[PDB]
Amino acid sequence: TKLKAPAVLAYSRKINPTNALMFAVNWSDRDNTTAVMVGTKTVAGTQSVRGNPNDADKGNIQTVNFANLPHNKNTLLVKYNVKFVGDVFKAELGGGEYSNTLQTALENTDFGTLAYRYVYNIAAGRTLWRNRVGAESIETVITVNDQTFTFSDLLVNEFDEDVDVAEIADMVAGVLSGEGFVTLKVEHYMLLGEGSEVFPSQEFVENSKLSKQLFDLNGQAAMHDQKIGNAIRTIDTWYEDATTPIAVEPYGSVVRNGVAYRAGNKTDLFTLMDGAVNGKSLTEEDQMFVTANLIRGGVFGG
Amino acid sequence: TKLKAPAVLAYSRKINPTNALMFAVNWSDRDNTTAVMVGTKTVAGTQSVRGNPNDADKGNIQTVNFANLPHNKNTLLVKYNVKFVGDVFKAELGGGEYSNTLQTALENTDFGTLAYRYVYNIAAGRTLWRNRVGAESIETVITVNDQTFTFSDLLVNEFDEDVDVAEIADMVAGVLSGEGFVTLKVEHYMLLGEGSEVFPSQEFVENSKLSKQLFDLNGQAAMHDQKIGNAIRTIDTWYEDATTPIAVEPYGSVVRNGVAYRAGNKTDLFTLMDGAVNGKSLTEEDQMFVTANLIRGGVFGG
DNA sequence: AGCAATTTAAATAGGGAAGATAAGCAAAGGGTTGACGAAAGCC
DNA sequence: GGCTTTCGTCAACCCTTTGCTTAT
Repeated sequence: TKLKAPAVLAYSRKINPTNALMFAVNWSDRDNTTAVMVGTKTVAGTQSVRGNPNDADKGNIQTVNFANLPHNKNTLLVKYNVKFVGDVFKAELGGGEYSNTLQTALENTDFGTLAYRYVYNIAAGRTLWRNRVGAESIETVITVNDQTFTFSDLLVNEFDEDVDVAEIADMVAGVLSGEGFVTLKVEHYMLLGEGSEVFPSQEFVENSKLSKQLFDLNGQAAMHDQKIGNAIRTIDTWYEDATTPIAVEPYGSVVRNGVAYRAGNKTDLFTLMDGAVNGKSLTEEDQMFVTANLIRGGVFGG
Repeated sequence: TKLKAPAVLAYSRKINPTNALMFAVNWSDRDNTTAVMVGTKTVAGTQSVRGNPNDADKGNIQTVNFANLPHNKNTLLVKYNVKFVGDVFKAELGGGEYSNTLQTALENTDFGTLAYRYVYNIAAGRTLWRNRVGAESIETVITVNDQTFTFSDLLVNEFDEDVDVAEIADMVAGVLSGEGFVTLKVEHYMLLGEGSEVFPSQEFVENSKLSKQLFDLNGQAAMHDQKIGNAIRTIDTWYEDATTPIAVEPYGSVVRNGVAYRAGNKTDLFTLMDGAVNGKSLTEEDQMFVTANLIRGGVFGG
């Protein structure tokens, strides 16, 4: 009794977004996709840090990788492909009598609600992040298996009920609960303005000669595959005292806020996984969380 | 109590101006816009260092970038779009406790007066800097949400009463004290003269083959987006011995003056924000300073 | 069908912001390489 | 009378993890 985790238990990605490519179009003609480019401005500023107050009367010179829309183009086009591969409960590391019993304990999970909020975040354009502020109207074109879907007025933090998101959901939930793959060809149009600053994912640079280093693909401004995939899995409204959706993590970690919303109150992924393999009746909002971390992937052993 | 600021606390800018362009028009016909082309002249000057009195018997040859009005056009047109986005009190980095008991510490702040001085600095033409001097009349055309506004004779230093910079500020203080965005599409007509010198923002150069590199956008003369945004925030008239408006900075620093007005005498932002969070009754003229800094953004941690 | 002039000077200064993190697993094999000396069939 | 094969005897660790100079 008391079935424990395998020492090496890990799961693969079942949501596989590509790197987003940032293009400039207009709101009328969306086919002449001018590619925005990361430029390098060197910016004079002020030294305002919380510790040093005697360094206040000095400037700081920080060269910054910047990405702006061209002044003749008023719409940012964010183009990426999201790949919803199947075989969620199968582990790429470990799994004997644990992954196979987690399969039989996560069999009756609401995958329709799980894959709905997975493609709602795609449809409502949560993957844009800072590209959403100041946008007049965000238009999202999704081209999955020669079917084009268009979304304009979707409120992001409230997962509302519309027909078209529930129609990409029933072809993704069939894969996530089954076997195969479904790829969505996402195209995000937002009317920011002429010359408005677009916001790619900044890169980690250790030493650097640049204060900002923006992600580039052949010099064109781009977003990380992990930044796009972060907002797609921002479906967790099932944590304790839930107000806003958070990204599914094994500890519900929001490191940008510095607070873990799933750790220390017996509601984290590992405790519910142990209860599921040991025989605890998982709640549906917790069963969805456990099978949503298996779609996120990660190492769940140790 | 003494709830400390988080190590990673940061707000984003809620004033997002595009990098300004520079066009050349006439005062009567304001629609035949040409592009102010940044040229490259080579001066022959004097070596006039404070030291080296043994010099200035030799020459000084430097090549600089110059942008001048065409001699058939007597009016410089400076075009940019200011984006006043909302959700000011929500921090991109950090959040919870310190940010949330500062959002509910800055809630009776006079947001009308803040947005009053914010759009009066886009109406008095303070975003033009050295393009202001020598102008006969600086006429500003601000078009927001399909109603244009014209301003021609506003005093730049005195925030005086005007009924049409207050109607714009009503659309801005309904955004800055809430959620959403608004976009002022600003045009700046100044009757400088025929063939006069316009003054774009100068780019920082490290290699420095040139001695003065003006900012260019595909050859067009241009001002930096952080330079236009620097003069929008020049609203701080509530420090010790206030004479002229400076930009709101966390220390009240003017790097071109070498002094910091708010730093040191217990009125800079960090020792005002900490007092507002901890429970000190903030004055109105310092509450607007703190939320003007939150509109400006920056790191406010550690 | 070669000829293209010389000197002279190339800017002084001020700024290059810090705060966070940098995973935990589990594996890492043995198989030959023995010389001296003493039973024990064997020329 | 050696002599040449094969079996029988006798054991027991503590390890360390790049420069040596460096061109007529």
